[PDB]
Amino acid sequence: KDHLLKYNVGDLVWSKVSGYPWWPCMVSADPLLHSYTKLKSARQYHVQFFGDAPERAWIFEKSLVAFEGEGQFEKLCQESAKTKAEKIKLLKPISGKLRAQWEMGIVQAEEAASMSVEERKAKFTFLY
Amino acid sequence: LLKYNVGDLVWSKVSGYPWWPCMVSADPLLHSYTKLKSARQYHVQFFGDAPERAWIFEKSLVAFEGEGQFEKLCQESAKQTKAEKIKLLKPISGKLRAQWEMGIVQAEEAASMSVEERKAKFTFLY
Amino acid sequence: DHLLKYNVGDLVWSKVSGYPWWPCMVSADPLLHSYTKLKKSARQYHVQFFGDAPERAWIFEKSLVAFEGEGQFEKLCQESAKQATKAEKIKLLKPISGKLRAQWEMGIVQAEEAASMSVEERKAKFTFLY
Amino acid sequence: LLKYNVGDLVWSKVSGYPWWPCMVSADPLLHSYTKLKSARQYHVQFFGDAPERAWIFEKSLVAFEGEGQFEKLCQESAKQATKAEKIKLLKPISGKLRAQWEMGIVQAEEAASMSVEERKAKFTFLY
Amino acid sequence: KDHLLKYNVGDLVWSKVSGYPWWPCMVSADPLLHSYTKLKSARQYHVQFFGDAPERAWIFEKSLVAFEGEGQFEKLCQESAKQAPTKAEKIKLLKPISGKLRAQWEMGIVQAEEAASMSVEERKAKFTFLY
Amino acid sequence: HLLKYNVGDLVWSKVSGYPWWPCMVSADPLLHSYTKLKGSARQYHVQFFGDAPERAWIFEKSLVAFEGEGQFEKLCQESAKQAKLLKPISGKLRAQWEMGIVQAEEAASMSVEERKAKFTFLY
Amino acid sequence: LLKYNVGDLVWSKVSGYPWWPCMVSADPLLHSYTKLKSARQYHVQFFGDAPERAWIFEKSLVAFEGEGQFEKLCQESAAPTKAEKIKLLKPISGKLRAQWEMGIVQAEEAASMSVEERKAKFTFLY
Amino acid sequence: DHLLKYNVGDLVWSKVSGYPWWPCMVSADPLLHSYTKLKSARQYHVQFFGDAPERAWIFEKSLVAFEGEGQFEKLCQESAKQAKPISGKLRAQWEMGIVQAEEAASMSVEERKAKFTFLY
Ligand SMILES: O=C1COc2cc(C(=O)N(Cc3cccs3)C3CC3)ccc2N1
Ligand SMILES: O=C1COc2cc(C(=O)N(Cc3cccs3)C3CC3)ccc2N1
Ligand SMILES: O=C1COc2cc(C(=O)N(Cc3cccs3)C3CC3)ccc2N1
Ligand SMILES: O=C1COc2cc(C(=O)N(Cc3cccs3)C3CC3)ccc2N1
Ligand SMILES: O=C1COc2cc(C(=O)N(Cc3cccs3)C3CC3)ccc2N1
Ligand SMILES: O=C1COc2cc(C(=O)N(Cc3cccs3)C3CC3)ccc2N1
Ligand SMILES: O=C1COc2cc(C(=O)N(Cc3cccs3)C3CC3)ccc2N1
Ligand SMILES: O=C1COc2cc(C(=O)N(Cc3cccs3)C3CC3)ccc2N1
Repeated sequence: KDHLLKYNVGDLVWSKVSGYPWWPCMVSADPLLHSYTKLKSARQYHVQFFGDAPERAWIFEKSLVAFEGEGQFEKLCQESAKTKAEKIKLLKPISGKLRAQWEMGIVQAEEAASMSVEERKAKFTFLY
Repeated sequence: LLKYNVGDLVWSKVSGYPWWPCMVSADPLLHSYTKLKSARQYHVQFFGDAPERAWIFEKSLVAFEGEGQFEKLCQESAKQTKAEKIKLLKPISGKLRAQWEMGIVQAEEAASMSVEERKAKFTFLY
Repeated sequence: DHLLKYNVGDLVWSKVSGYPWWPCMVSADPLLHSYTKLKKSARQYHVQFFGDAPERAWIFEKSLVAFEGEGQFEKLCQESAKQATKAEKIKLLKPISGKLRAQWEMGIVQAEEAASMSVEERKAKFTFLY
Repeated sequence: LLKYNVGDLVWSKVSGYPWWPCMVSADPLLHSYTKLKSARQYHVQFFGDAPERAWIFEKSLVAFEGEGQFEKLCQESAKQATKAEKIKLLKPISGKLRAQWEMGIVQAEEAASMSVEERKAKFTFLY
Repeated sequence: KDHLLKYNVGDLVWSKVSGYPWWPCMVSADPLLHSYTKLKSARQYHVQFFGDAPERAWIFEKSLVAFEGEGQFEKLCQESAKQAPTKAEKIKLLKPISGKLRAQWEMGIVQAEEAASMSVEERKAKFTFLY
Repeated sequence: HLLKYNVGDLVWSKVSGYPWWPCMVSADPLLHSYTKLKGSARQYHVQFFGDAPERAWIFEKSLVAFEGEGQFEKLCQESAKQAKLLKPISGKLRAQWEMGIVQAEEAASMSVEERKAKFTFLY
Repeated sequence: LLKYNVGDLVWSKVSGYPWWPCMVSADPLLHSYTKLKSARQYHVQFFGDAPERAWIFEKSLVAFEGEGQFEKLCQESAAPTKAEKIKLLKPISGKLRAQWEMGIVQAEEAASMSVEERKAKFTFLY
Repeated sequence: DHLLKYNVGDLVWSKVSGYPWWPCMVSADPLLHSYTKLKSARQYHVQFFGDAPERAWIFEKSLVAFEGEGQFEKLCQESAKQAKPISGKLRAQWEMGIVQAEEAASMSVEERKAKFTFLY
């Protein structure tokens, strides 16, 4: 039973990886391990990072926030900012290649959000 | 409120072919798994070493439990044209028998799994 | 391009001897990169056959009809049968079965979804990779 | 009544990169080639041996004619730029990036010698 | 663990499928199920059919013969025709292959003989068909 | 210097039950050779041109250098005299044969190096 | 008489990287899994979501039992150079920590399998 | 083709600014289908050998016929006089290239084209 977890396959989330901005993702099954959640005492979910160069990872629930839209990003940065060096880095706006790919991810996540979970699973699940 | 959902294992009947082990899946292009053609259809994937897919009517689908169902499925389809009946009861041979067998082995391995895991393992890429 | 009857992305029905009128999309040859040619004296267009098992060919304009929807198929069969050899007519009127019926149906579903789209969007969604 | 269409060859400017030869294309997933963010963007593919793609603002696009435009593009982007930004913009590309930029230019010039339909059939990167 | 069976992954065998000639094969793991042998009371092995259009199947041990070379094929046909109780089956079994199937059978033999000239490890790395 | 054909050469190939088909001499994707001796009698690895490409090891006796489509009629008439063969191809096979001819004629208009880079089917 | 064979799980040390979960494999082009350079090397595949491969010296390989070995591997590797030691003891972060973690998860799942099954499941396609 | 210094399948060392002399093979552009061009100065399209293959159009002046690994030391010393040993990921991939190039060198041009031409 999946009806008992906070997130399920196809759910849109923001993921935080140290040294990267909060990123638009979808919860998905590991292409090899075929699981989407696991315990490490602490729950993790397998996610896919939206964009033109897709990546994937096992991210802790503590580092996930349900995706509603782009408007959440500012508060996510301000809350994550609140190490002295880490704060100055977190508040700084993204540039170059990473800004383009982050933008590409948001466009994909917002398109995915306008869909039922089944359709977005069939359209946005990245093949590996 | 639908009889089947993505990941459900079914037997599908296509005229001129034996009842085949399948899984209900989303269409790779249309991203839907069910549609109305007044009469409901489901998109399915045919299990085997040479996978295929199709939009099959609900009337031509039966929930998959295991291989043991096949004999009754043949006998019921045969009872439901004199030439059609003799063809339906005849056991499969050669390439088709091997691929049918391969499908059953895949479907039974899929059946031993939770729906989420079987979707992640057995959904054929297109 | 604005001077030819058909262009890349246009939906057409194609007739190949021994097959039913099939839902297609005019497309560029994956290798030759042309979508129309003269065989020049007679014009041909490269088409992709819609379905779960996609195929492609260079089809003569005489064997192409602009696709509007499934409702045209009956008249296409009846007109092709009247134009046809006594054996050819009986074959043309006979309804498709098995694997071919399923794939023809799959093509129709794809063609009708493609028809509900702007040419640019349908080229980006329905052009089969080769 | 839009400035660019699918298959049009453009130069794109991405912060930290030289003006790059591109072709306007449809997003492989979203199937659109232009969108509004009040400000118009176009989906482009970056030419070269390691292809990439992005949604670039119209203000950061210039119609591609040939390699000869690049010098003026650098000099105009430098004049429009922060003292540090100008010194960086005028500096010539080297190593892997110079090779890939060169590869893109060769592809873009070969694409330019073709009718829009033929270049779409040959140079649209598969994703 | 895998030291007790007649065949192992990478072993070259001839496989008999009803309606087809004895075909050059390699024993291999199922690309999805990751097993190379199973019991159905009767043992089966997963094989890949050599040729330009590769295929795969689960074949019963009774329908497998260790591959030494092309020279075995004549005796295999001869033994198959003698074991076939049906008169029609025998005439079919002795008939030589033609067209596309003859070419692909030939292609398989060429691949199998190349594979035979290699150590098991090397032939697994070169001839295992990707799926 | 003694072989009639080399990688990239355009040939017509005859396979029993099929019309003379537009081909190109190529290396085997696995065996990496383009010619061999079966036994006494030389074979060449070829790739059949068309929208559904295939490949095979064909005997030299079943190969004829490709110049163009105009050769096909004489090839049929000569194969018929040496022997169904005279009957014209239809349906799917006629379309794919036509597709092969179009590919072979485009390949013929190119230098050997360019045609190897463009028309060698990936496997 | 070789220490490792195709399918064996090992930890590999590449200068500037943490000890990484690998599996011994045949080179996809050269079809060999071990060679001499005098000194023996093995072809390995680095486990993770972004797989890589390399020819690694036997001296830089340690048989993989599980994640619990990593701490002692770091402490033993921690190097005559003073700068090298401080770098080696420092814990991995960001993208590399995620991919290292992904590799461990894959290596531990591979370890729970018979050599034949793990070669069929975890040999990365090239 | 019989008139140029290099042809498709020939093994060469390539020099790209900021990289060590790298074991390569002359090949046709997967898109442009040419293997040499003039830019007054001749270039050849090459593929860099290794586990992560790359390709580029390199000037003839930056190419040297590949005989074996033993040439590398002199190539560095000559390139330094005209103007540090490789480590980590790059050292491994360079090593992987040498192994591939030396295997390719032991083969006839035809066979090495069929085995070592990287698909794109
Ligand atoms: O198009 C895209 C989508 O994915 C990206 C991930 C990354 C990216 O590097 N990461 C970190 C990773 C952890 C595990 C693997 S990758 C994620 C942002 C946090 C960078 C650029 C990307 N571009
Ligand atoms: O490995 C496999 C799995 O799929 C098959 C389908 C078929 C097969 O031909 N069909 C009919 C089809 C209808 C739509 C497309 S395909 C299905 C059995 C009913 C034949 C062999 C197969 N082998
Ligand atoms: O999914 C599909 C779509 O394409 C098909 C083509 C055919 C099919 O065979 N044809 C004939 C062809 C012309 C040249 C190559 S293929 C077309 C119907 C006219 C059969 C089944 C198909 N199923
Ligand atoms: O062969 C190529 C073509 O594309 C490249 C893009 C880049 C490259 O990194 N960029 C920035 C990007 C923004 C969005 C995704 S990529 C483009 C130059 C501006 C670097 C090298 C490349 N090499
Ligand atoms: O290149 C090849 C190799 O494989 C083939 C298998 C077949 C072929 O059809 N078979 C029967 C099969 C059973 C299971 C799947 S396929 C095998 C010969 C017995 C036909 C042609 C082939 N050509
Ligand atoms: O597009 C194409 C090209 O290749 C074909 C080969 C065949 C085809 O079946 N053959 C026979 C073969 C022998 C070895 C493998 S294939 C060749 C014509 C003689 C049929 C249709 C094709 N369509
Ligand atoms: O998912 C993964 C798995 O492989 C990686 C290798 C590397 C990685 O860069 N290396 C060094 C290499 C040497 C030869 C080629 S790659 C290995 C860790 C030592 C970095 C990140 C990875 N992420
Ligand atoms: O496996 C490999 C082979 O190719 C490489 C190229 C490079 C590499 O970056 N280059 C520079 C390039 C110029 C054009 C595109 S790439 C070449 C060494 C000079 C780095 C690592 C590699 N690893």
